[PDB]
Amino acid sequence: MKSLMKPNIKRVINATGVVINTNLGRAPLSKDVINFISEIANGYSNLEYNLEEGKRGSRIAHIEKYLNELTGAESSFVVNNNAGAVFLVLNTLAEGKEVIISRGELVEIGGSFRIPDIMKKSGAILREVGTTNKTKVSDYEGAINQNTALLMKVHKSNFYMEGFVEEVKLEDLVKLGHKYGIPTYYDAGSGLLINLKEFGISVDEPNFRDCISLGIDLVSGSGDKLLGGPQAGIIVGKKNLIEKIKKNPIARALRIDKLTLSGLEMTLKLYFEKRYEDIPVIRMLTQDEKALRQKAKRLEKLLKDIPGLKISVIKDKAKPGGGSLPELELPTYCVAIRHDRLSSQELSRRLRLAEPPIVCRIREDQLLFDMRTVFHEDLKTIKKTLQELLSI
Amino acid sequence: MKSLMKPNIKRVINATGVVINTNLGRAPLSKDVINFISEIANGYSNLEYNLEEGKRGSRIAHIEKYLNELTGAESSFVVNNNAGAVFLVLNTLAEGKEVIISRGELVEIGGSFRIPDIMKKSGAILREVGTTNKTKVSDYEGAINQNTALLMKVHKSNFYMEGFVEEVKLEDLVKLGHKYGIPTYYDAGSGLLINLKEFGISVDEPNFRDCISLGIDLVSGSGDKLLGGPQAGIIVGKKNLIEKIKKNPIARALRIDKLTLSGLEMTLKLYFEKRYEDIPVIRMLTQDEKALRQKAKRLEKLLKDIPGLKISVIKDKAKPGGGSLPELELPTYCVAIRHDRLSSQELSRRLRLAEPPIVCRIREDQLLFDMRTVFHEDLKTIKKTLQELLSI
Amino acid sequence: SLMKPNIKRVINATGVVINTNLGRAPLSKDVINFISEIANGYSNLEYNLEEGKRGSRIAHIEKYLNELTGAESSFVVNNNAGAVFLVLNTLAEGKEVIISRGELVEIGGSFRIPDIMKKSGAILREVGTTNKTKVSDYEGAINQNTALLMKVHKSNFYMEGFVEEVKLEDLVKLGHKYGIPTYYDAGSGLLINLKEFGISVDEPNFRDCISLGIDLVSGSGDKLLGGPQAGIIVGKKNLIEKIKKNPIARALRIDKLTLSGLEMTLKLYFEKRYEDIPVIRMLTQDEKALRQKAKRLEKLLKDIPGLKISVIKDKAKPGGGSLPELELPTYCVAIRHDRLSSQELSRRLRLAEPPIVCRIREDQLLFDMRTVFHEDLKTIKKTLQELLSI
Ligand SMILES: [K+]
Ligand SMILES: [K+]
Repeated sequence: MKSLMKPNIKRVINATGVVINTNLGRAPLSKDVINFISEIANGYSNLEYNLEEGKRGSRIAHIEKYLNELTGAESSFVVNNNAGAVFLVLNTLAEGKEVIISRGELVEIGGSFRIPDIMKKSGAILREVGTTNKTKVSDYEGAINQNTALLMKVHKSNFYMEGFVEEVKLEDLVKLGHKYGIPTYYDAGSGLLINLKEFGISVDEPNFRDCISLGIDLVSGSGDKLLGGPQAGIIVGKKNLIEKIKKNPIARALRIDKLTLSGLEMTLKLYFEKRYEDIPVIRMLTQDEKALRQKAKRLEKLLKDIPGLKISVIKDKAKPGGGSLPELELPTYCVAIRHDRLSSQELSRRLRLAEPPIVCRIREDQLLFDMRTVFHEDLKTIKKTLQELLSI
Repeated sequence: MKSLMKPNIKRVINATGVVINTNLGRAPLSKDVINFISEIANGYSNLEYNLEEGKRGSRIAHIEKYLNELTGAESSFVVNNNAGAVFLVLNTLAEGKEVIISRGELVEIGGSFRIPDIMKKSGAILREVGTTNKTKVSDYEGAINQNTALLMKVHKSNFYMEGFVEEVKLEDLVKLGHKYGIPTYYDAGSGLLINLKEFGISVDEPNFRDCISLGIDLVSGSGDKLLGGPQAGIIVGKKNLIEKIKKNPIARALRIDKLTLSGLEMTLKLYFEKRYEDIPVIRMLTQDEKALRQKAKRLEKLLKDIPGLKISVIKDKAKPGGGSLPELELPTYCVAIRHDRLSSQELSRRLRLAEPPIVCRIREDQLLFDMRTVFHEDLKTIKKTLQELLSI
Repeated sequence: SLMKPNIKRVINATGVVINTNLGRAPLSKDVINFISEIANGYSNLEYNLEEGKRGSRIAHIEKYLNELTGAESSFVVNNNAGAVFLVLNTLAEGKEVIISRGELVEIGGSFRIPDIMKKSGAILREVGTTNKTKVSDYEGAINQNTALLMKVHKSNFYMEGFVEEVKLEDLVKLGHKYGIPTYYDAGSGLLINLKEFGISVDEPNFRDCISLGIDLVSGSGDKLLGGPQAGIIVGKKNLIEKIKKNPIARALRIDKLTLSGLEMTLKLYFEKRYEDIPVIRMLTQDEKALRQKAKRLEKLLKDIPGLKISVIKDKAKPGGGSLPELELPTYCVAIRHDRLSSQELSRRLRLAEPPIVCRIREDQLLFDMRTVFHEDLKTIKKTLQELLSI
């Protein structure tokens, strides 16, 4: 067409202050990682080749070692996404047999992924216990039978519940699973690699290393979330299970590509090297209450001149994680702006059609810019784009 | 581990002359493409955001307008890999129902992908017809029944047969398909986008545009083969079928990643722009017989001075496509070497262990460098590595 | 401990108006004297003075219900639990009932939707996800056996994040299209719109939900209705009659007390005396009226030795059983003591005569004033000094 002249996929300025943003492409990547991906993809590589033996070799093989070490699992595996990892795990272990799960955990993440729908297409039988808000242990145990193949737990990533609510301590499931000799599978989904409380964020958000040490047979999660990697189905646990999973032919359709594989490796390397500030998602969530102010007012300083603009700086409690930490509320600083000639709604609309475009949160005709998600070289382009729409 | 300090994924000089090489990571990507991927991954984007509506939209969206226009198909879709495409098509259309395909088309490509084995895990019931070598139309038709959902043909990318062999022309399948009101599915696999004869290579190799205007209902293929794109399952055909496929839960687990999607988009943009020289595979396969020599002797000029080196330049016919054009042979220029002090075999193993490493063809204790697969900036790297090993 | 009653009056300093543990809605003294009068001797419980013969007890109430909800008819059983059980078992025995996966709730310890729907004899057809449920989920599960389209309201909890819910509007449409009836378990027993009282919320009520075309609606008496314990059902005549006719309805029959109390509560409603029903008063109390009451307490506690007293402004949640989402501004009277830890102070406050139940944060004992009566205060002081200074 003539709308195919210029690419439809384009870089976007996130002013929503939502670190994990489903709509905006989730975790962005460090320039360190990306030059590595670029480097790998510019020409040929050792992808499925073992240079030592001069023959073809497993492409997953290196990535695994990282995960095995960082996380502590017996073994591991990686596929296209977590969605597939779930599907793969189910289809491999639970075909035609029962899978027990809480009525509180049967979740739709995104538009196209529904636990029960994919479990059906998985060829597994869903056995749902407890209630929406509350689920005891007696619920999981009571549903065990000759045909129970799997005890599964899903972590509610994109919503939370408050009020009267009960949940089952993972410790309990694993106890149950030993008693009846049923394996425990945990879709964590955020793919948090290590404990959050290390970095100054106080939350009960589960991770690989810790859940592994709990005794959960299998755990999966996304690469592109709290792990701040490329899109990836990350699976870790007991050797005999992973081996069974790898053996499944479906795993071939779910096989990760050169780019993600490399970008992932690099991401993992950073983790071993303990370079947390070099993965953008972690950085953005661990930023200092003052740093946000410092970056907030530097924008106001660039916005005062423009005609017709009332600018304020506010301090607010907002939720920072969209896809990963729904309960989390953190203090941050937003630059609020209002215009005489135009409503905020017509202002956000124009901000979306800009080049480059800018997406911002909105509260009662107060256009807001959360600085948690804003880069330093974004400021310059924000000003330039604000003056071009109104000073045209 | 000790070797975890450094990534195992490293760029590899390809001296094999094998453009599509499974072990070397299939298609390399043009710099223009990688920059766009880079650009996109650097920060937040419109991946799952529709800027015009200011709400979530699908990622697949951006690409499809391109595929449509280029292929001539009614609509299209993209998934992780062609393996997934095949799997997704079968599960979507053929679950619990019979699929007819030739006994000569039931392929294993690579180590992990087997048509019969995937199709079984597909949930689709394999109706095999005809013989390995010979398969007539009557074979196809004869096996049609109330339970026949699908008429499938797979292209034999990785092998061929000689002697007494017969096959069904596609026109015919389409005909049979109209007759019984059953849909025709063709896995090309090589995902060649357009006609090869335009580029000076005379082969009957199938492509999307052509196979669509023959009246095939669904066609799939890999992105990183003869399309020269990133790893992707590429599916094009009738709207009603695509819709059905899209709506499959499993499609979510087959969803392509941010990187490929963007890389893909750029790949297509170049195609639309008819800028073929900028797509590394095509260039490599269209290179002038003369250009080869020009690059070949340019390396020799660099190797004369190095001690103990017997350098020659030879003309040969070797097979350039690894995973796509198995019967094809093309004229090419290898720069062959031998050393008095070292055996070529000990030379090749050292070459594999270099930084960056070098994979080459061996013939009769003579080292060959096929120039078809060799970049201009590799030469300098070659020279520097040869002298560092030999003259040290 | 048979030598004195195990049940006792209790001072709620929790600031939670609907409180499961503390007895839910307290009753207006107007109401309670009416209950008293009736129960003092014989009455026209099941008797028609005009015709000189037997007549039904639920009679008295239902005129009231029908008018205030606008429904064709109504019925009242022991508690909403039974109401739900009764409706399901009457309408859906052996048949399928469609319900969102988000609405299958445990309210309290002993009441679970799926469990009771099981023992109901109804067949549970669950659709959608925990977080999200669309219309197509509901529609798609409709078949020859589908007896009932059921929505349950999440009273004792809520969800935030990515959430999707089915407009009641849409359900009633669905139910007309396939000619299935729609059953809404509100649970809170909100009778009329909240935004009339200055509370801005989408909280569903009988009147509003009846006018939407829901065939049946149930709720508890002792929640946002501020009445005694009661299963309250309103809707279509055909359906109420089927229900009243269930022989189980007779096991779920309300008593003379709750009947009496309930009728008087309703009188109040028709007479538009909202301020005379504790629960509504307590949630509609003015932000300064809480200070005014908070600092009148302080003034009583200054003299007592060893007490550090302050007065704070906070955002807490007022409804325990009914409005789980609602945070409202309120004033707490906070207190510390040098000798005793807050923890040990709390435990002593609960062993008091009369006892006192209060919130706790970080070694700062709090009294929320939202749930405390004027005559409570004198008794607070009198009991604080008797513990600390004994
Ligand atoms: K991928
Ligand atoms: K009763």
